Amino acid sequence: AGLSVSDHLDGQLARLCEVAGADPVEPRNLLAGLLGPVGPRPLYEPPAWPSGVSDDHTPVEFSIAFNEAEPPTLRILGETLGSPPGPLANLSATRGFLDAQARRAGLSTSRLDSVRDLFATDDPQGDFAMWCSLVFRSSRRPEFKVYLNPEVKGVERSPALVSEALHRLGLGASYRALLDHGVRPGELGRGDRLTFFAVDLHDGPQARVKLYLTHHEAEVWDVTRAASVVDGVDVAEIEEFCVVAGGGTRRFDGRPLVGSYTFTEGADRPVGYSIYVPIRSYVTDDQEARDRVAALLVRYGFDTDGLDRAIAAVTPRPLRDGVGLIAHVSLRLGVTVYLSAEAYRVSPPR
Ligand SMILES: N[C@@H](Cc1c[nH]c2ccccc12)C(=O)O
Repeated sequence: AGLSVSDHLDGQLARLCEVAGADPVEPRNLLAGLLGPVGPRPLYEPPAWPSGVSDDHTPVEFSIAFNEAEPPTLRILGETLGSPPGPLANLSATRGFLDAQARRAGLSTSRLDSVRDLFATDDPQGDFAMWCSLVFRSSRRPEFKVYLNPEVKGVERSPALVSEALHRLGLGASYRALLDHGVRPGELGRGDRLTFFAVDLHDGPQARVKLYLTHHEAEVWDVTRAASVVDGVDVAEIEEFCVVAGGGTRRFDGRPLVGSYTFTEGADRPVGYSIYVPIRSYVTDDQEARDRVAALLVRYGFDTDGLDRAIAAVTPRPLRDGVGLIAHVSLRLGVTVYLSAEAYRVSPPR
């Protein structure tokens, strides 16, 4: 037959697993589950639905996280499209996949369950309600993360939705620090958007949430001021990261900078921060993006062999021949590289 989406993505994952030394059986089984009805869909058919997961609407994005003294972590972000694809049908299918995997792995989901009704709506707003992250490592069983849309009941309701969800979980003080002292003056739900509310599927020993903010048309000065509410972050290091990844850009007026905040029990400041540069918006092509990411990995004492092998695993195409393979690069206070499936489109060089 013609190639399917599964044919393309399953091959990418199999090769990425070898690069990371992760066992491929369970990851490839989980990707097939996550794809649902998209898996068998021919590549020569247009996307089943305009998924926001990736620019070409492939409903999956790969990433490789380089960790100080630990083998790289491979992750898949994506969603399961519904039977007639659509916002509510996609939520049902994605939650169906996750709930089946919770049951299979014997996970407790009481923390996630405790906030379900705050996100639940018959008329979900925006291009998703729930995404899935699958997390793979050498010598660990896969981990599941759930990405909820804070704007699912509309952008206006997002701050109150997040406030009430964090209060229920026994969090809220670090979040209060971010809303009162970490958001650009007069920009909440405007320039500063609540983009993801991310939790482990499995109840951990303590409540933990990763909140992602999108900083529209933002100065690095303002994004690092937002970051400065986090314990022990170096604003200089974040700016250095942004200068290298952005090629000298100070105003990210293309695709926006994104920050994530890790909220934990008993803390009044976030305990973790990541900056996500959408590097595809600030380069001519993937050769230039690869060169910038390699410079960042070298500065951090990482091996560029892992990066080049992960790139080659995803696609053999000349890096000069397009842009957006390297979709994002992020600094965690290690370095994470986000690699596009390009199942539908290779964005041309710019
Ligand atoms: N493709 C979307 C969602 C997304 C995928 N990977 C991401 C990493 C960080 C932030 C957002 C994303 C975007 O670029 O916005």
